[PDB]
Amino acid sequence: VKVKFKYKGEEKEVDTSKIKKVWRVGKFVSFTYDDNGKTGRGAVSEKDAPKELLDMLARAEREK
DNA sequence: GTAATTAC
DNA sequence: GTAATTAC
Repeated sequence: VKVKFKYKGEEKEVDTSKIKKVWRVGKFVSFTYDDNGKTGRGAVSEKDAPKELLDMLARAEREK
């Protein structure tokens, strides 16, 4: 499942297998991901987030 | 400005 | 400490 989003004006697609930290900010979901040698950042509205990303969020919230 | 949390 | 992210 690819999460599609624009960040710093750049269009990106990221496989969920590369997504790491996921958290909730207001009505959007923010996350980090492995971006070949560096850790990237991205965010999408909760209403546009794919189910798998929402489940990663649920799991990260329980970890606390 | 705040909301969470980060890379820079 | 800034800029980034969607909404309020």
